[PDB]
Amino acid sequence: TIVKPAGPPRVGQPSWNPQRASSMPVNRYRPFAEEVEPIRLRNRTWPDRVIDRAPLWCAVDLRDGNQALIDPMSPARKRRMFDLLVRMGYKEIEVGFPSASQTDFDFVREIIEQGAIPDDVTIQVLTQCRPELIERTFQACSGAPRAIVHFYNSTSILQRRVVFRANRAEVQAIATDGARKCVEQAAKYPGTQWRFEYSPESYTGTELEYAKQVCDAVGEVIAPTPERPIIFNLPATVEMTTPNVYADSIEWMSRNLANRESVILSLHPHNDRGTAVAAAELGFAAGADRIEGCLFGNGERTGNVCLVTLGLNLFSRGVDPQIDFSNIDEIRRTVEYCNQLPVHERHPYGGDLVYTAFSGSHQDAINKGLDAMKLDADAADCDVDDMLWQVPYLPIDPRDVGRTYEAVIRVNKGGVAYIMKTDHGLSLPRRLQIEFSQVIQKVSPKEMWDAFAEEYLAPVRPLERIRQHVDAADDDGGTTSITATVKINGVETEISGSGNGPLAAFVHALADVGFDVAVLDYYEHAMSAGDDAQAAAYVEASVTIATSKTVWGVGIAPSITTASLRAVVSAVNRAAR
Amino acid sequence: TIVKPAGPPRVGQPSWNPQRASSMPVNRYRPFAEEVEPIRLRNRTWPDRVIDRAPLWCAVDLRDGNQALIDPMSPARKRRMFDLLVRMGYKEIEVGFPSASQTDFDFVREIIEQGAIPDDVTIQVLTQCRPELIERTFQACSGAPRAIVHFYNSTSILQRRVVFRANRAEVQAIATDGARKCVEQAAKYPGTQWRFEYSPESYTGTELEYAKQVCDAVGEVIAPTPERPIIFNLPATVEMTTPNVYADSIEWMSRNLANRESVILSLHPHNDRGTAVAAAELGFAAGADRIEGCLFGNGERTGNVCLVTLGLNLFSRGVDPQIDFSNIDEIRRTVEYCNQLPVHERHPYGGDLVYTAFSGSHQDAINKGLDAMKLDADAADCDVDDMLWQVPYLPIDPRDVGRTYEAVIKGGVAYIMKTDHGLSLPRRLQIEFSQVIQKIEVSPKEMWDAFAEEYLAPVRPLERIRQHVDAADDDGGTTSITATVKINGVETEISGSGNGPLAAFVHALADVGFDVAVLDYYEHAMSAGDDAQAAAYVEASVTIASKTVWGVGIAPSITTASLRAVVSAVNRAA
Ligand SMILES: CC(C)C[C@H](N)C(=O)O
Ligand SMILES: CC(C)C[C@H](N)C(=O)O
Ligand SMILES: [Zn+2]
Repeated sequence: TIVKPAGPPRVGQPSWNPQRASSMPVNRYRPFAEEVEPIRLRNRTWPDRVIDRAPLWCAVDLRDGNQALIDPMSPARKRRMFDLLVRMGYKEIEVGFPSASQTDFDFVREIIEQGAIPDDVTIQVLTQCRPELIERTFQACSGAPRAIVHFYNSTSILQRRVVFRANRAEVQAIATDGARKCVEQAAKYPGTQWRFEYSPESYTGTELEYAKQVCDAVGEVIAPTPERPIIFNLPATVEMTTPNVYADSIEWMSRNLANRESVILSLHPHNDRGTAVAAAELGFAAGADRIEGCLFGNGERTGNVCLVTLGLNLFSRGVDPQIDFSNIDEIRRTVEYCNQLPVHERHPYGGDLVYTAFSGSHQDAINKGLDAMKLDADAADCDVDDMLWQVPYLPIDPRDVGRTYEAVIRVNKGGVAYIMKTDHGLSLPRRLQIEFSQVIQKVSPKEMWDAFAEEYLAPVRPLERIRQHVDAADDDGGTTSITATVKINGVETEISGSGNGPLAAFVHALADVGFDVAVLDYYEHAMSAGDDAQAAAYVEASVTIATSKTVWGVGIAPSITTASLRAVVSAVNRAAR
Repeated sequence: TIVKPAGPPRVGQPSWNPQRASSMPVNRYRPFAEEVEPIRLRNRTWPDRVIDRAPLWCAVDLRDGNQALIDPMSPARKRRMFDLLVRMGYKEIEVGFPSASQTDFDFVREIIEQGAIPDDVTIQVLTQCRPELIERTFQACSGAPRAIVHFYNSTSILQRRVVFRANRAEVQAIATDGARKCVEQAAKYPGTQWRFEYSPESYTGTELEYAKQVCDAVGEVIAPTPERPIIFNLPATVEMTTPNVYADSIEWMSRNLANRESVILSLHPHNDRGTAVAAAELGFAAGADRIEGCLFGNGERTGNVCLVTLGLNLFSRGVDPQIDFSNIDEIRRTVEYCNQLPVHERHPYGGDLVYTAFSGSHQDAINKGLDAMKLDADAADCDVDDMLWQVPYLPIDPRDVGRTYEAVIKGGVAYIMKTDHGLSLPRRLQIEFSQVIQKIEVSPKEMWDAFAEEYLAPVRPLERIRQHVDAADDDGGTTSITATVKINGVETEISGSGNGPLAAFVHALADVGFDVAVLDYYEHAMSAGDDAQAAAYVEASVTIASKTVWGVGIAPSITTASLRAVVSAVNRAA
């Protein structure tokens, strides 16, 4: 159980701080400077640098993220993850560890053999330095027009001591021999353009002078040039300290590595201390050229730096990430499919709750910011969606990620969706729950229902539907025509249209009378069991009356066909409120 | 949908970077220096400062957290959260906004009347500046032996302009009148040790000179002393930029505020950019005294800074957080219960996977590390458990937080059908179909042929050729149907009536020995547009002259889609 800290306060601890020494065994842990080495960089320049271009991005989802899963990816999930990364615009993709995993081997064969790799994409494969594992890495890759062989070995103070029980020259030689084997294998395969990446694995627990020594030594072997450079990848395999010390280390490495013009400086931060995004951002500022990571932070334990957070962290401060995130829910769905692990509710940019507001004053402020943007657009004759986003509490326009701002209204166990289904038998499409909470925002169960009926069910002006005649074609693929008796602002009129179904027909019938309903989406469900249940239909439409608003329509009827036509009328009249 | 970036690379972009420009509207966003202002700070020292003591913690779970919740806390859940925070060792605890929330108001009354505050615990209540909201706040604390009164008003360039439509002097007066009110109310409420906190709300979006001037001014009103300090709380209401810049801002504020010995400088990071922890850590190194956050990062949108992450980031680097995390499961289980939101699997220290190693290589290193630790403990006659933790891949001993090192040794139907096929299968159809498929890995193409084979292709025992639907013109009228069908190859006319086309069709089926007891029904568009196709889903118990089935029907017509989903169900049944 948890017991209240009860030791004396520190010596010199101020009077206004009543905290107590805990009995946590801090003696078992040391400051990073004593665990590893003091990193002094008093002339650092990274704190004075604001990032202004995308890094070279490398997605490791298919290796590092895969390694990390309760259920590793099936051949299908591998392939889906691969096509998402390509389609988002990543150019370096680490596709597996084929010398260590027959399923990685099969996967790399597949993508080579079936032409899944675009000509601007370089596949990357991980290997350890054992020469036969390196041989089989090249074999995996046979037929690739180009590939990065990523080789590595652990170089930490603690691993050299207790894992390898090895000296500095011995641990360096693992890597130089690895490098040598890479050079000889590349020459045995002139059909692939080969590139190299070397990681001093557990870099963050390694002396920087030794990290430099091993990398320089590896570079001497590979012999890279400005046109044919090497990636030195510097991982925080364990994130051991604050991101500034990581940054200081990258700046030192950037200035001190031999042959710096023939180096792509790559970062690979983990998240043990919760600051993996900060390490990537600070370390990029420090002179790195490239960042390895995963969509939504997937990877071993606390994960790899999140490539979504890093990309939109650029977008939202005016830098093009060079990666498409304009449908973040498609990315999220694909990612959760592949990894079979949910993105958290509060995950930056992509979590369920991140475009929500629960505070009444946040809501009021957001509405004023939105209004003031809309006034400025009319003045400038511009589309508000093209202008400087200026809205309190929302770092970005959610529309720019295919998401919607949502004010969440508490209903006096609860919530709109929930009381609507339970007490009224309506399962409201999510974007209908959004739009209607916006209405309540301008509450008890009864108040919400009354408001709901006011917006969606009761209105009869400008459009009312009295009756209609549906002529459905008997033959599949045939035309449906409709004549309907409608009142337009109380005036009885006769409307007619045709379409591939009854909703299409009724939509074309209304166009002739000055209501343009451009239908975006449609849902329907029974309100009970039995062939004679009521049908509730929901229609999303961008509607124009003789400017255009997106609104929802709701209709309820004994007939599935009719419930759908009611929804349309509902929609039309909602657009006029 | 996601469209591959195709725009020209930037001028000067290296040859080794084949990345293309995205079509994201980056011109709607400006660098921070231009949205707000460039960095004021000359000679920063936070970069060379390594944290060696714990800050003063304040838990804002009961207000800032609670306000964030889909299901807000019951009185029981609050009490449970209050008690957890106390027991962990928190001395400052935000308990409500009682002036704006009656349930907040009750809670405060309750713990004051119940005598539930330990003598070392200060409660904190939030108010806005309006004089009536201040008085209601002091009334809620009526009788408290000590309390923090946190008043705030928004100061950002953006909110002055579009929220308050107010100039700098106006907004400062909102603040200093609040403080005046607080002073007056403090004087009308005897014997309680009233303590103040002022936040220039939306601080990261405010000019530094201006935030300092507002703060100085409020401090001149409170007239705090080193014995009775004021709290100035400087929130990243939105986390707007990198943590180094926040920290530059805090160092500047620390060096420049008036009456610095009477000031407890407080940080309130949010996580919009995923860097709230780093903002807190760099910021505390920059000279702050105090940090407000939530257990496991709860709070609006992306959340407040994680209190757990921060204290355990001190612990694992040899610094006492002065808070007990010896049993993080208990913390996590209580937090999830109070919040009714889960700690993510990857959450530092707390999450399901953070002491798990799936790699054989890692698992080997781990044992090599633990064996070397044992060797050493045996040498010195020591408990391993009291020795320097030296284990690759594991920053802490999972036993140090109540946890254990774990060496670990769907077909995706919903996702695939919807992505590849435009179908949102009902949940029970999802279950039913993925049963069919666990028996049949199956490729997405394979899963398609299997589905079409079950639900789409069968024309026996039932095939619908065509039908005439005589729909009721008038709401509530009968709909009739006549259909030409084939029953195991045999052309038959069926006909029937009911309250809609699906009832008409099910009535007709019944004459021909096909009893369809409809249990549920769904329909949706497969695309945007009034001419989209409909997918319809019908669940029935079917008696073919009582099997529970789904049918799926697809058609350009809403009506006809529904009829096909009937036929599909009948054939499923057989
Ligand atoms: C899918 C639905 C929007 C409409 C369908 N095309 C019909 O008219 O019935
Ligand atoms: C809601 C559905 C189960 C059926 C509706 N009574 C119709 O016949 O169209
Ligand atoms: Zn890694």
